[PDB]
Amino acid sequence: MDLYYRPGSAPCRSVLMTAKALGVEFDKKTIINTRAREQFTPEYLKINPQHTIPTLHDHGFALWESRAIMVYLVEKYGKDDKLFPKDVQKQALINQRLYFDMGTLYKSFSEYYYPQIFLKKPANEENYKKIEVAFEFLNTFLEGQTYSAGGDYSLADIAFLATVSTFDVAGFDFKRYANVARWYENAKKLTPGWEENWAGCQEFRKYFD
Amino acid sequence: MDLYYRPGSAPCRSVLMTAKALGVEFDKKTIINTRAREQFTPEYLKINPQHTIPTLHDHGFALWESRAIMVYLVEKYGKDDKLFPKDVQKQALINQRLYFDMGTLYKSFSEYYYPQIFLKKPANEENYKKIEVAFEFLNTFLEGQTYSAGGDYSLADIAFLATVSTFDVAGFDFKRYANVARWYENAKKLTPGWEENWAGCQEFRKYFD
Ligand SMILES: N[C@@H](CCC(=O)N[C@@H](CS)C(=O)NCC(=O)O)C(=O)O
Ligand SMILES: N[C@@H](CCC(=O)N[C@@H](CS)C(=O)NCC(=O)O)C(=O)O
Repeated sequence: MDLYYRPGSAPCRSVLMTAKALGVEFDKKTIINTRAREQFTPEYLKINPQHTIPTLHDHGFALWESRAIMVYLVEKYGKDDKLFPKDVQKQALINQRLYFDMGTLYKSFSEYYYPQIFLKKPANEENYKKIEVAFEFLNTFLEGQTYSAGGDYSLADIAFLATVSTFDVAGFDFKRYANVARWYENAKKLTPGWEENWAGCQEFRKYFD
Repeated sequence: MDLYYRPGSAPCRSVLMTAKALGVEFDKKTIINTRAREQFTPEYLKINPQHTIPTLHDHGFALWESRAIMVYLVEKYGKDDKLFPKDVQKQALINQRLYFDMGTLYKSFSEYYYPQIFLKKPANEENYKKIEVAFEFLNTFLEGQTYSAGGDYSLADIAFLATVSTFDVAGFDFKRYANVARWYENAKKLTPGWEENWAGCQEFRKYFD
């Protein structure tokens, strides 16, 4: 399979960490230059008409949305289902956390930072408050819990690691969210794809310089 | 099980349509008054600390995020898996469309309309353009396709019906998106929960008056 991605991109990094966790290798890895509008070529649009990254191309099957890709990888290539168990309630909790990561947590990241880094607009107080609301919820989810979505490390932890590490490299101070801070330091240690993720975070950090 | 919801709410309506499709009855249905901040009671926060609707409470298991609830209902209570097949590639396509519905399509709805209806702010041109971008993508997804996420009617069609019907009742003109318009008229006919959804849309419409 071919992965179309950028190393700096959080949704790409969640996919990369998942592949590492599963021992999956991508036979082709292609960095898409979005500045050069490489995602708008007729060839790319034929694979993914939404012209987004990450995009996976697996023997004529095309897939996008990072969190859809993460579940697909576990279901198709996982030697076990530990990261996304077949148990309906376990899966549902992980799914809720994945939608939270997209719709609340990472959404707060992009809505606060993207206008500054890409449109040179001033920092917005209301958008910052939404980050804080999102971290408060995550901090609550993690109260008395080692992992973010059940008794075991799961896809939710990978997704949150990609997002929270982006906040980290952006300089968002989350020290006061004690459960988040504790979860984060622990999860790093359990994630074989952590180096690669943090290296990508360093690439993303260039947008601030 | 108990459903906490509002009839006007699109993510609630997607859950309601799913229950109808599956022949699922909720033993308790509770309308949450969000104006009266009923979601902030200690009792509600104990079930769902994110204080959102829809929330499902199923024998001590609490679940939120509409699209997580939709999959949970099919997996736990479905007499078959037609709406969310076990096939890994079929599921992945439906999952991508569900994330699209949350992160692109319904996101464009709330970001354009909510500031007007709730904060009395003026209509924003950039936010309207994002609606159009989202409908263009959906129109492309539907090119030569009867349904939105595979050869059969699925959870993706239910999710999109909840979202597109909200656009409809809000007065967003999507006639020019020929595939969307065609898909919409057809999908209504195949959806046993359509009346209830459209009735909820009428309740939501009161925010414009
Ligand atoms: N919700 C998507 C987000 C993907 C996304 O918006 N990727 C960005 C880069 S971080 C992108 O492809 N932008 C280029 C474009 O849309 O044309 C996911 O989780 O995969
Ligand atoms: N992404 C969520 C959205 C749920 C949501 O934001 N619901 C609104 C009503 S439409 C709500 O509970 N607002 C009250 C609050 O958050 O306090 C889903 O799909 O279920």
